[PDB]
Amino acid sequence: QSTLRRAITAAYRRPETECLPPLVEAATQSKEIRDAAASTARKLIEALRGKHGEQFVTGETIREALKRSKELEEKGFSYSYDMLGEAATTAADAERYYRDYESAIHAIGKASAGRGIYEGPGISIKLSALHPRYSRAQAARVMGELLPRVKALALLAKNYDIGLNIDAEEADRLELSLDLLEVLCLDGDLSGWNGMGFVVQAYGKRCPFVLDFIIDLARRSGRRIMVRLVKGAYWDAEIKRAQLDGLADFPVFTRKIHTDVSYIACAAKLLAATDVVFPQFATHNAQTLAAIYHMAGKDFHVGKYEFQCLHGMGEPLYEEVVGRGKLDRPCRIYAPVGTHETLLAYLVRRLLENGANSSFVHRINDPKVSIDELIADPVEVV
Amino acid sequence: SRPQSTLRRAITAAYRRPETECLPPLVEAATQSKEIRDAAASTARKLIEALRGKEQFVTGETIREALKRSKELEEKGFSYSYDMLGEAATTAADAERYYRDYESAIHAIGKASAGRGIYEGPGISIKLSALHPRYSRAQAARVMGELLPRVKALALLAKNYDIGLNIDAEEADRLELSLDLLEVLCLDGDLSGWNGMGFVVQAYGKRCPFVLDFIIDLARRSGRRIMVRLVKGAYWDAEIKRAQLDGLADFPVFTRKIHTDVSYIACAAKLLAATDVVFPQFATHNAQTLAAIYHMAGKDFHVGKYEFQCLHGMGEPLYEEVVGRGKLDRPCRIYAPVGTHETLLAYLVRRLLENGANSSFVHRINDPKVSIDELIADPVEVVR
Ligand SMILES: Cc1cc2c(cc1C)N(CCC=O)c1c([nH]c(=O)[nH]c1=O)N2C[C@H](O)[C@H](O)[C@H](O)COP(=O)(O)OP(=O)(O)OC[C@H]1O[C@@H](n2cnc3c(N)ncnc32)[C@H](O)[C@@H]1O
Ligand SMILES: Cc1cc2c(cc1C)N(CCC=O)c1c([nH]c(=O)[nH]c1=O)N2C[C@H](O)[C@H](O)[C@H](O)COP(=O)(O)OP(=O)(O)OC[C@H]1O[C@@H](n2cnc3c(N)ncnc32)[C@H](O)[C@@H]1O
Repeated sequence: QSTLRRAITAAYRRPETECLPPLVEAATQSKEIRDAAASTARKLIEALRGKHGEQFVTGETIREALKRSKELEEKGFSYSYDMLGEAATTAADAERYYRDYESAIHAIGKASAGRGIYEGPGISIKLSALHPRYSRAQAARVMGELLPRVKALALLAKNYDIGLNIDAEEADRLELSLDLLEVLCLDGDLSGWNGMGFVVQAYGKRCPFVLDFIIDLARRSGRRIMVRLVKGAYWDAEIKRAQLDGLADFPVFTRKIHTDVSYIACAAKLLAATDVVFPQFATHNAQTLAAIYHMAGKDFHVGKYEFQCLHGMGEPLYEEVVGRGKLDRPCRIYAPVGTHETLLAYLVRRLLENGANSSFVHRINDPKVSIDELIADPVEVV
Repeated sequence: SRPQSTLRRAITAAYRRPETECLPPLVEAATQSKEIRDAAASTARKLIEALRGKEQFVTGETIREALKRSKELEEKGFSYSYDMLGEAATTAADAERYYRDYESAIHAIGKASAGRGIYEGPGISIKLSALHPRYSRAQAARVMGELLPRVKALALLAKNYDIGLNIDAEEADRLELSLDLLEVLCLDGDLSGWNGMGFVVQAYGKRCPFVLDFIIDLARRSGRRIMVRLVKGAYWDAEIKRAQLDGLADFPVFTRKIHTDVSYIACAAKLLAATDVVFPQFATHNAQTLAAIYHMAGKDFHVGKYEFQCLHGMGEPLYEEVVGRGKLDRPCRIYAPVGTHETLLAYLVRRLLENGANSSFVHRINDPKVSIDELIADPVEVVR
């Protein structure tokens, strides 16, 4: 319990109208940056509009996925591999997912061949795959059996010097996963390894306060935490859970423009802290990308920050970003690995993403949507 | 005793009966002779070899557009049931809006029907969750008393045009209320002389055969020939998750996919023996299921005896090998969603969970590791 942790708990269901003023202020950029980002975003979108579930899986096995990664790695992309599987319901399921993560780390770490955590591939895990009652069991007990398993995987990732990222899932599990992150970052057995990563979801009202906590945790622990900033994949489920809960105040925003403002405000916070964290800006939205690209300034080196995208979704955009003929910024591809069976839940989230009229990836193909609208700055519209 | 005490008690008794206890009667009723099994395998092989030979889910943004796009397949012998996309109304104004959409749709469908009747002409499908703002949460007394006048009014309009009006099936915990509503409507004298009322029953539910017993007996005492759409069920993943959260030791649906297949065939046998008082509507995209029912029904057929059904954008390739004199000479009604993205997502997700699952026929037909031998195998032989 600390002041920084208390700010997280207090924001859980803070009224949406009270959350926004600090985010609007933090997301307000200078005119020069807004004009430059509008220019870059227009160029990216004009390139995109000149362009156009097997498409979402990189390979059935990690051996297959590693082989298919060589082409894009020489173009300037990196990878984070996702062994598909989540929401384990039995001990045997959780055990199989653990062994899949373990064998993937060995294969990825050997494939990395000393490239390190920024140039080389990493892995992403879901805590719900590793505990059989993750969402339906008491938080303290879950962390007690979960911690040995995650620490063991982190130690393997440290052995090979690869990244290991904890994906973010439902809002009611943020606190648990955050407690696990702190324990690992203070664990002396993992010293000297900067590969521990953590996702934060900008559609959550707690997002800026989680980031404050993580930035301070990195500074005091000496671990350069990899922080993947996403908007959030579970919006429809969080709304439906909240409506059943009968609460007037949800843990997430209810207007897409509020999430957009929150993302930019949180990106500003992360870019001001690149000494102690490694920001990873996961988005397919060209306006969001352009804003962050200019927010970050003229100084860049590999390891300062990176972009990220999903396999099968982000390559048309990020082919206009990676490489010396483009923006010369790196992008890490999130790469699902597994069978069609384990793919289903991920596919459903991709459908809610790709099929929503509010999504950038749908609007880019919508004849009713002008380029002028696609490059609108969310602060100026909110 | 209470009215229909025995039949109603049998439904309640099955609600969460152990799965192993549910299956033996279903396996017996779903067992067919070797000769019929041989003929059905031949038909299913033909259908699949035809199939493996050769936005997509919405028929139009408005009912007028959807009706225009229906002419081509109706000329071939298909019929339609239109689904104005919308469900799980959260406000009272949302429910009134959905009501007015159904009302306007019935007028348009009824005009387009132009007197073709409930079997050859188009009909409509409704969801009760669209018509009450707290359908899943509110007490049954309140839900019934506000929903019943709305559904009666829509049924009266359907009667006035002589079109079908089907109540779709949703979550398992809504079955009891929807069935009580069906009974009150079938006994309502204001709807007399119209056989267009329809009702969906989900064969992945343990209650399915006992619900069918109740519906067949209701048809006998009401004088209505009830249209019964037999489906396997669209909410399987959600029911499993809900039952786990609810702390249940036994679920209201089957957990082995072939058990649902056996349940479906057993319930088709029950419906096919009652075509005097119900109109069976066999909704499936599975060519093995279709072939089994086609042969179970025997050689005598006329339009109005029974029909098949399929979803727009999923079933037309299969049923183009079924409709028509040169094929199987059996009709098929296409379920036709009408709307925009503001109501499409929830349908898409149920469709993706259907199309994306390793166990689904529509996925297995495209799976190189699944032989035609396995696709035509009778599931009843696997469990017998
Ligand atoms: C690119 C990426 C995304 C995600 C993950 C990694 C990478 C590299 N990651 C792992 C995969 C898990 O699904 C991850 C994600 N989400 C999450 O909660 N935890 C994780 O660990 N990833 C998905 C990500 O959150 C996001 O959904 C997508 O990238 C799309 O967002 P993007 O910035 O590309 O696109 P926009 O279209 O500008 O935004 C879409 C998002 O907007 C939000 N939304 C939509 N309607 C809203 C309303 N009415 N109110 C509030 N917010 C709304 C949603 O978040 C929507 O996704
Ligand atoms: C064709 C059709 C389908 C449905 C409806 C109308 C028509 C014309 N109808 C309205 C649309 C609603 O979404 C309807 C449906 N479902 C429902 O519960 N209520 C309704 O009012 N419709 C969908 C239908 O139930 C079904 O999902 C599909 O047609 C697919 O079934 P089909 O016979 O095509 O395919 P099969 O692949 O042989 O079987 C798939 C089904 O098997 C069940 N399943 C999946 N996993 C299972 C496990 N582990 N145990 C037990 N059962 C399992 C599911 O029912 C799955 O759909």
